[PDB]
Amino acid sequence: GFRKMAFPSGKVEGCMVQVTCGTTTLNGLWLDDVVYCPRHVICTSEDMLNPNYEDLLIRKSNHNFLVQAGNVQLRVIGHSMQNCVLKLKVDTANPKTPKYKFVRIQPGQTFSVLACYNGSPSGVYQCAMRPNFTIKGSFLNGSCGSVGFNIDYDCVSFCYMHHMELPTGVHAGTDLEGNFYGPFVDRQTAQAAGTDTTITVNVLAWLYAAVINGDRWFLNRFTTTLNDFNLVAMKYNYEPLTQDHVDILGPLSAQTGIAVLDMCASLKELLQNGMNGRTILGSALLEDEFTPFDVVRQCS
Amino acid sequence: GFRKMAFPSGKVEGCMVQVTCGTTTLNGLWLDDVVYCPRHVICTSEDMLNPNYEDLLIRKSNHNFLVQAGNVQLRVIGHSMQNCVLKLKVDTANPKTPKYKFVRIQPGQTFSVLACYNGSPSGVYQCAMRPNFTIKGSFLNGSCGSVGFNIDYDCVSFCYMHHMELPTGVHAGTDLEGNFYGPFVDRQTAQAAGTDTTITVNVLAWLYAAVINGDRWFLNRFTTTLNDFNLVAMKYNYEPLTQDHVDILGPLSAQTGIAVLDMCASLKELLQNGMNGRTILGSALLEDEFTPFDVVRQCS
Repeated sequence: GFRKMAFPSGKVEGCMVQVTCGTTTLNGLWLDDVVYCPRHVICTSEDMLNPNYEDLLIRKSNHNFLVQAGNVQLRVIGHSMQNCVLKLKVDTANPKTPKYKFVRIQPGQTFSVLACYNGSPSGVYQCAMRPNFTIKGSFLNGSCGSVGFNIDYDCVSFCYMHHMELPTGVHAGTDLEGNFYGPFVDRQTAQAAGTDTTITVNVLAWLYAAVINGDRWFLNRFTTTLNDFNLVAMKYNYEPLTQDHVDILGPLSAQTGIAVLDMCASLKELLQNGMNGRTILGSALLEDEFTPFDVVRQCS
Repeated sequence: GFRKMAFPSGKVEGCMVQVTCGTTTLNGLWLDDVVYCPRHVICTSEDMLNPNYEDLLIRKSNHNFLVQAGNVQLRVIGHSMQNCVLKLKVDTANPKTPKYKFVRIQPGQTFSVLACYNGSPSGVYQCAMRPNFTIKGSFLNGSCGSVGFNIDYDCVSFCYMHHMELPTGVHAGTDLEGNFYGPFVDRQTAQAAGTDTTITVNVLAWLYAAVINGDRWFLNRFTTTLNDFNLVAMKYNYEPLTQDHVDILGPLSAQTGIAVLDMCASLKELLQNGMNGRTILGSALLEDEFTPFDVVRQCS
């Protein structure tokens, strides 16, 4: 009904390379003359259990990193480690380097992931950073190093790089500076993610998208306050709604003629009574990976 | 849980242009020196009610078609009409023309749509041609001319071009030769699409993807025949399952150890009893826009 839309992947496709060290092959990000990759490419399957990356990196040479961009084989002329991201300096400046920034997103924000395997793009899809800093995406073997990004009018804002898949099936990664999102570490260990919650401001924006597209059955004639909505939202493991969230939902409220607190009263009834066998925008569940900015970008 | 994945849009991004004739602006496909666009760009809002395209095209000149590719303004040196697609011949060969084919897909098959507005790519998403030859996608004003495609190892198989949005909210289009999918015509009229049905072979492939990812609760210990499954599927408006569909599901059956007719018995119980408040791959509804080839491409 209202489809998840990913950013055009053209600017990022010309930056994906294949990085191999021993038996381990993953993906890398080829900005001007720097190939960014997860630092655990230097780790054997045994080393991942308790790696000492500083001692492991010293054991490594430039010739131990085989980098390939399509067919062109790139020659590493240096390697340095930012916190958990390896930086392999190459002889060749990427002639397809776009205008880019390195940003660290907040929990609840969305981004597009260019899933690639052994350096070649396979697909693109829209993600959302869960409140517990995990990603429910599709990452196979060979998927490590694939990056998440947003695009602002000519600029690619790189926001995420996939690093590990937790034993619970969820995925964890870092920003392009090597800092992990959440309490996770690049070590093959039992790591517990926090209690995940539903992004409340995203559900409200998705409900506004339903009203814009003619799906209006869930609108009611009860109202609520921000205080009393939250005490209901906390019971259903929904994130607390702030006045900042009410402010970001402003443009959608003016377009539909439905106050933000009026839509929250609609959401409160949906949480307490369910859907009663009906659907919203073709969905039987409440969707929470559409930010308010994602909705206004599609429903302009 | 198991995400819809769209093809990388890089090869198609370098072919999208903006075509304007009067007040009407839509998107065009710039292959070597040919800009493909819906022929109703020559129609005013009044002309769309009952257009005579042959008489309307004669009234038009080369200088009435303003084509823009980013900033470069392309000079039309000729216009010809394939059945419902306008072909504007330009002075400049597109230097970003990829290897491409023109294909006409079957109902139930999937493809990626590069949604663009006034010639500039805005997003990409995965579609499926409904059995009634409609598309439930996201097409705004300025969305006309955006193309659907698949990629086979270096080749872009263009399969669809958006033309109209029916009064019922669903979308209709043509192949790249100008032949409409379904009984629809490029005229602003009341047009009824057929009774839509669920793509049964796609639901079965999606159930195999659930088994591959550990979601196994729906597997049961009843069996069925292809004849007796269909007589249940016809009641729930599901497409009839053929032996060809059973053959395409072969690779997924061997990987999971579940016979195709065994999975159909699982689907029969889901149709008759429902989900009973549970989910499959994070979904409360049965998903039918994953072809068997889409599943094996993600679950390799």
